[PDB]
Amino acid sequence: EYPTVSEIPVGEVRLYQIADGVWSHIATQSFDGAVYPSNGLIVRDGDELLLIDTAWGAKNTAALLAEIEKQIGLPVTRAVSTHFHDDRVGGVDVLRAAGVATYASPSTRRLAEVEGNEIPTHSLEGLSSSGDAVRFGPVELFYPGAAHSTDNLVVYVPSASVLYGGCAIYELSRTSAGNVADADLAEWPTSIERIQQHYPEAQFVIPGHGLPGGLDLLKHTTNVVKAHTNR
Ligand SMILES: O=C(N[C@H](c1ccccc1O)P(=O)(O)O)c1cc2ccccc2s1
Ligand SMILES: [Zn+2]
Ligand SMILES: [Zn+2]
Ligand SMILES: [Zn+2]
Repeated sequence: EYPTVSEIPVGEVRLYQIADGVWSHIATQSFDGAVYPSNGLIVRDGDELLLIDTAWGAKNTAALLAEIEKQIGLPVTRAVSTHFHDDRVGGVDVLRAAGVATYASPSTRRLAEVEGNEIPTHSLEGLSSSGDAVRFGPVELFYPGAAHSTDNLVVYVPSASVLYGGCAIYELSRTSAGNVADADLAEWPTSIERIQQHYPEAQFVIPGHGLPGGLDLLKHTTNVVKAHTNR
């Protein structure tokens, strides 16, 4: 049922309802000659929506807003980017122009600026040390420690037991690390264990790219990371 890379024409955005008031958004980026899927999250909060992550690029993010208006019809009032790379912040300027208040940790904003990427407007306090958590509308934001990037956040929806791992969590079909240029390989397994410790009740786990599963995705990611460490 979950849309896969091949089932989404490039440039389009699909929404997948995970639970009451919780969707993922799925988009594609054809880069270096190959096609990659990417996930973000949408969480209802009363009569408004919280967006987690852009759809990787201005045109994709414009299509995301159009699909949200078409299928859900509630306004996106805030957005959080979970780390500084273009698959999370590319499209922030589109969100800002549409009147969405954009947020990231101060570490993410700084890294995005250094990279020349788009920079969310607001700074999320209370997330600077591993293990820190804060509530943000209908979600909890959690900084597990450095992993895929030093600034990566994860997002938990307590009403639905949905854990969105972003790019710190790999889908099961990804058995090699790929590009990890900004990762902390040494800390990544420890950061994953903090996620497990904090969200042992999670029933759905959404990776940054590809198919959702359960908490098994965490130990799978640790296995991939450790194998890459010993490469
Ligand atoms: O989007 C992916 N990389 C992200 C990325 C790459 C380059 C520049 C910016 C950027 O944000 P990332 O490293 O997540 O930030 C990938 C997704 C998939 C999916 C399946 C198999 C391999 C890959 S590689
Ligand atoms: Zn990244
Ligand atoms: Zn504002
Ligand atoms: Zn990613």
